[PDB]
Amino acid sequence: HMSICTSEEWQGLMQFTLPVRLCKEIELFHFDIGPFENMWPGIFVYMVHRSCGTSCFELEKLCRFIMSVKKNYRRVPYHNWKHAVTVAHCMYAILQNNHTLFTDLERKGLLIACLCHDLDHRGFSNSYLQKFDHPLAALYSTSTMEQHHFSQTVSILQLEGHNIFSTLSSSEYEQVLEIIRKAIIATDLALYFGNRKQLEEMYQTGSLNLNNQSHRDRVIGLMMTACDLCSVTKLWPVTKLTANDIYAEFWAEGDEMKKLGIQPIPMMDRDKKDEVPQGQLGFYNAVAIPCYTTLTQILPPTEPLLKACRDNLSQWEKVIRG
Ligand SMILES: Cc1nc(C)c(CNc2nc(OCCCc3ccc4ccccc4n3)nc(Cl)c2C)s1
Ligand SMILES: [Mg+2]
Ligand SMILES: [Zn+2]
Repeated sequence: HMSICTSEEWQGLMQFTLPVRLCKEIELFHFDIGPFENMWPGIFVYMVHRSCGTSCFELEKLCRFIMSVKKNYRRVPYHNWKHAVTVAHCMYAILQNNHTLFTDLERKGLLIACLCHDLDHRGFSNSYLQKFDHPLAALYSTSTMEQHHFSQTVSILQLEGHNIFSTLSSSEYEQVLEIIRKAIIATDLALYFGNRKQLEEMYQTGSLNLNNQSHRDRVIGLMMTACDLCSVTKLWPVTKLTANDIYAEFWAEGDEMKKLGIQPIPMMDRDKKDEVPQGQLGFYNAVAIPCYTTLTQILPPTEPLLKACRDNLSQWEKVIRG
C-alpha cells in the first residue's frame, strides 16, 4: 500500500554534494536546516556518511529509502518532512558529541528512527483520533500515531530495494528494528514524563548503568524526546517561526473539533492566541527545561541544548512582559 519514490528522485539524490560553508555549522547543535529545503535529503545522506561512513548502507538503497520516507510525510504545518530532518540532525549532533557511548547498530538505527519518527502524520493528536474514533485509534489503542509511524517505517523497508538493513545478520536486523521501534514509541510525549522521572532517580542514586539494556533504552528514549523538541534549542528567530508552524497545526486540529461542535482546549483554539507566550513559558518550564537538564546530566556534551533552551525561555518571558 506504501508510497515509493520514482527512479529519478533517488538517482538525483545519489549525485548531490553538500556546500562547504555548511560543513562546520551542521556540526553545531543550533544548526537550522530551514533555509536549505532542496538539500534536506542530501543533508541526511551527509550525516549518515559523516557519522557512520560512506559504506554503512548501499548508496542506491539509502537514496531510495530517504526519497520514499519524504513522500510518506504529509503537507501538514508542523509534523512534516522539515521536522523529520530537523529531528535527525539533532540526533546526528548528539551522536557525534557522544562518539564512544553508542554501538554502530544504535548509531544507524537512531538516525533512521529520527527520520521516520512522524511518518504519515495527519496533523492530529492521539486524543483527537481516539475521541472522534478514527480508524487509526481502532488499530492502535495507545501511542496511536507512534505505532503507525513504526508501521510506516517497516512497510517502507519492505519495498523493492528499500531494505538498507538487508546486509545485516538476522540477529542484528531484529536488533536494529527493535531500537527503531522503541525509539519511535518514546516520541509519544505522554511517555516522556515517567521516563525522565525514572532516569533522574537512577542518576541521583548512582544506579544508572549504560551496560544495562533497560537503562540504555530509557537514555535513548530521552534522546528521542530531546531531538523531538529541539526547535526550542535553535536561535530565537528560528524558534519563533517554528512556534507559528506548531500552532498552525494545533489550531487546524481545533478548527476540526469546532466544526463538530466540540470546544477545543485553549492550546488548540485560535481565538486564544494571546495566551501563546504564557503557554510557551509553562511548556519550557514543565517539559523542555527538565528534558535538557536530565539529558545534560546523563550526557554532559549535550549541554549546548540546555543553554539554547534557557536562552529561548528568557525570550518568551520578554514577550510576556513586552
Ligand atoms: C503540533 C505539536 N504536537 C506536539 C505533540 C508538539 C510537541 N512539541 C512542542 N509543543 C509545544 O507545545 C506548546 C503548547 C503550549 C501551550 C499550552 C497552553 C496554551 C494555551 C493557550 C495558547 C497556547 C498554549 N500553548 N511547544 C513546542 Cl515549542 C514544542 C516543540 S508540537
Ligand atoms: Mg510524533
Ligand atoms: Zn516529532
